[PDB]
Amino acid sequence: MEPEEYRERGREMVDYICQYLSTVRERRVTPDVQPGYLRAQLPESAPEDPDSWDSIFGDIERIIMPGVVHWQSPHMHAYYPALTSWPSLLGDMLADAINCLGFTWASSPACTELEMNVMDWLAKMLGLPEHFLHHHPSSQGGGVLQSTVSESTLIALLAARKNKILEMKTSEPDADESSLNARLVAYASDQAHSSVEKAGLISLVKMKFLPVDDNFSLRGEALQKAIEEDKQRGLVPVFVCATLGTTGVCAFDCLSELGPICAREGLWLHIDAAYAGTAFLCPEFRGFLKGIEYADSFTFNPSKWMMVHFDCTGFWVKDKYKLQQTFSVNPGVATDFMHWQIPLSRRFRSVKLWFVIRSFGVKNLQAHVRHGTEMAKYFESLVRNDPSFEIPAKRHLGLVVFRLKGPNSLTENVLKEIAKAGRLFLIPATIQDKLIIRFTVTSQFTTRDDILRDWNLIRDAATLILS
Amino acid sequence: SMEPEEYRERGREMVDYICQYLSTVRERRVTPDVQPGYLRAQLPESAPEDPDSWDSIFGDIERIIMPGVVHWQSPHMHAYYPALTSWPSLLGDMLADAINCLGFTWASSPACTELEMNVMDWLAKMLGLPEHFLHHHPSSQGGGVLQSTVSESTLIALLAARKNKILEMKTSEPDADESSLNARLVAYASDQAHSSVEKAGLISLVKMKFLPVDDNFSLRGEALQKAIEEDKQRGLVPVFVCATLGTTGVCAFDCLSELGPICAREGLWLHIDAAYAGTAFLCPEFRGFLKGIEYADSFTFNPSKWMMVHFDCTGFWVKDKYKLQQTFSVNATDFMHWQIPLSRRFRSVKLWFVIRSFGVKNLQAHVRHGTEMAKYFESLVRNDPSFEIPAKRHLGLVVFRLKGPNSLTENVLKEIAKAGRLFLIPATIQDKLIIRFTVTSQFTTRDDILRDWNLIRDAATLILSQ
Ligand SMILES: Cc1ncc(COP(=O)(O)O)c(CN[C@@H](Cc2c[nH]c[nH+]2)C(=O)O)c1O
Ligand SMILES: Cc1ncc(COP(=O)(O)O)c(CN[C@@H](Cc2c[nH]c[nH+]2)C(=O)O)c1O
Repeated sequence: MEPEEYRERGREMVDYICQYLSTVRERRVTPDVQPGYLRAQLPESAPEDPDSWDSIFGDIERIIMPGVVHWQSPHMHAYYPALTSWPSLLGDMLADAINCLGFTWASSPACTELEMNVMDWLAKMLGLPEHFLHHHPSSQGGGVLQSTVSESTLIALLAARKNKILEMKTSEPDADESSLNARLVAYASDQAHSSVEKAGLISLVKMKFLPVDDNFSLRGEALQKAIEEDKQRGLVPVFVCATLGTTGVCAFDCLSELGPICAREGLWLHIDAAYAGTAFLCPEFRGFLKGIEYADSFTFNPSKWMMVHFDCTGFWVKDKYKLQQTFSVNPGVATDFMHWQIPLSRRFRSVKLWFVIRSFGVKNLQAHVRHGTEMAKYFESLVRNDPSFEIPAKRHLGLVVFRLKGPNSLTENVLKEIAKAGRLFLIPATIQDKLIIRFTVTSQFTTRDDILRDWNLIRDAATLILS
Repeated sequence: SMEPEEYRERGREMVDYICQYLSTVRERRVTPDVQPGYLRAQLPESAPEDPDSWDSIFGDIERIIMPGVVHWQSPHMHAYYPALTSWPSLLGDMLADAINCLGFTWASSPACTELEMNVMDWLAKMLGLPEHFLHHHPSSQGGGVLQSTVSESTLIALLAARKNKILEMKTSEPDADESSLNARLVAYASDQAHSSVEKAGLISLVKMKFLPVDDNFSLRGEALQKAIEEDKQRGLVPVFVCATLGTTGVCAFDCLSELGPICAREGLWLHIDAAYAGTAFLCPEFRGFLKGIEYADSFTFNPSKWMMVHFDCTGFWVKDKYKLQQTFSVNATDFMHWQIPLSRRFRSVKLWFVIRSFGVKNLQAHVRHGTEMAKYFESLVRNDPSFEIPAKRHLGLVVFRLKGPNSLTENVLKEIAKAGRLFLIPATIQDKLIIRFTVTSQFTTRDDILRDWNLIRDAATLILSQ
């Protein structure tokens, strides 16, 4: 296409997008498709000659959207949110067009510099300690963008195990890094995200999930008791992943207790705040951040609740030297971010993050978190009022968990009945013996009418199953 | 604050600004004149409480962003390998970003998984890869997944090799620890291989040994056979070879037809890093370097280099998806088990838009033109007797230097860097300091090549009289 044609088709894609996002409630949230559905819809080989633009654009409705799960639907209530927004779209449009890479400062200074300043903005917005800021005069730390929390949590564990292997290597400089790795043990709550076990599997570091209390929170006592048992077995505690906003029921590990134990015992403390981190924009949700000063690293996803489209992960370290010795065989104004991550190439993700922060400003991002939380509090009060249902865990943010009283099958059957029309998207989880519906408030545009309408579909399905 | 009608106006503004930026990119200084830390004093120290205006945000792009940008889309960018955007790539990702679905499982958004499965089959065929790399071929146990980098794909290939080999070592030592067993393992690559190969060694705690190469910087079967015998003799267990098609430094090619049979005989995982040259395999005439590909356990290359898909977009194919998934599962296609992270985005839309918008024949004509512009550059260096060309140009990379010591070449670069009208990075084969000249932009012309050669000539004319 000529530049003149791109200006038309760009306008055409903007108008399509504005309509799509504005009218998304009218879509079936989950597609009715079977695995393998799309192959008979596409040619077996790429086209030799150009397909016309009208044909490609036509295929968006004709063959992409019928298989999409509309994550931007207010009726999406599975997993955790992943929100886009207008500013976010416009930010990536520029980055995609410059298409620079920032493996080093030199390879595109703006890509590193904007990211450094904005991660400092964001650490401040969250109430993170000063020792995570690139520009605090005493800091050894800073923030870098990653693609996922999964990888951020893997990088934290690779930094923890390399650091502690290098310490142990000075008493045993004949011992193999990999042989010393065999003694290490890492811990997390038994509520931790699968990415914590996946980091263990990738790194061949032994990973132990610890029991939790009545609020599904990991406590000081359980970490301390595990550390004592494993040390007396000759294992070397190296790492804890403390989760602020667990996937299942959005519980919070007890940082004021886990922090001191990790510092005393020499364990790298890594905070998975994937979802809940966005809440820390608001002062009144910072209670769960108590003990943050003991963390060696912290990660959360703006790409969940903060209205930046995926990919966008915040990761902070207290000690960037420990991070870089993980990733470079030889171990605060500017840096080469290739030494803070797994790959070489990295793109200009800071543009969309910057635009979102600037376009909303901090107050409206706070208002968004408070609104989302009130919509979940509203949803909760509708469940709580209906004596067929029960709430087996506390709602702290935008996630309500509930179930029909009696056997699991009643809850299974309400889920199946709702899956027939797919007017909302729900996914079952389990907490102990209990099957539960997770209800995640998602879209920044969710209203109390959306909430009531989804509650009434759930109630109509419960009425069906109970009669 | 921003409303739907504001989005529609500012989306136009951004479409117009992108079009003007890419059409006029030759007029900018490819390399910015800034020092580390320049941006901090130009930005508030804190995020704004109230919304900044769209005039201020947009204003800031030329005012404080562009002065710190390396213009990777300039025909005058000649460092690294290319990383090319294209109109159709832009339009595809606009869609993906608005839908903003995640594809960790089939179920989390079917279209994210299926369009990727089908498009990776297209791409495998366009590259002339074996049918054992296709999702939908009857005798295939393998397939293609998109990744973010060659770096991560190479790491995944090493993680799957070492996991496979450790599960096998545990048949005979069922008490030994997975990590203890990993201590015995050894992995190979060219001494020309990319830093991501050593970096995968660092991350996995797997011993890496870099082998010597021939006159043409090519890793030969004889080197690999030697290392293997010496290492087993040491009680080490060979496990992985990464062969490079298109080395970073001089765009050399490892000898696949010798390396393959050895990995197949010795049970070593053979991973192909064709990050840059992979694109040239769209053209049947460049596939001589591919010969021996039937032996590979995996292959990666970057459409995000030369094929006009904006970054990120890496193709990764495995012969054996079960080996790949055992790496990442504690035990419908769920791509979460083919990758490190959980979440993944709908990158297949931009890839499909590019392949459909250009068609194979125009992608093919882009690779040929790019190669013809490097040929033209090579013929300008070749007629000037102050310069030597110490490796063969196979594709869009030409390496050269001033004849005489390294001080001469180094000073020519230091001179060219003063105006930044083209971007060059020093590299080195052996002791010999060279200039890398990469053809980048798909809009590159004979005029652009001559203009760039003339500025390298002027800097050489100057350095040589001093
Ligand atoms: C607590 C927590 N930790 C990590 C992750 C994984 O995040 P990445 O995909 O690695 O960035 C999660 C993920 N939560 C959902 C999936 C999802 C992703 N975006 C919204 N929701 C899940 O069901 O696992 C969580 O919760
Ligand atoms: C041969 C080779 N293999 C891997 C990589 C790294 O690519 P990823 O960033 O991991 O996808 C490269 C990179 N080449 C250039 C940098 C670059 C990236 N895109 C264009 N150029 C380099 O100088 O290393 C190579 O070449």
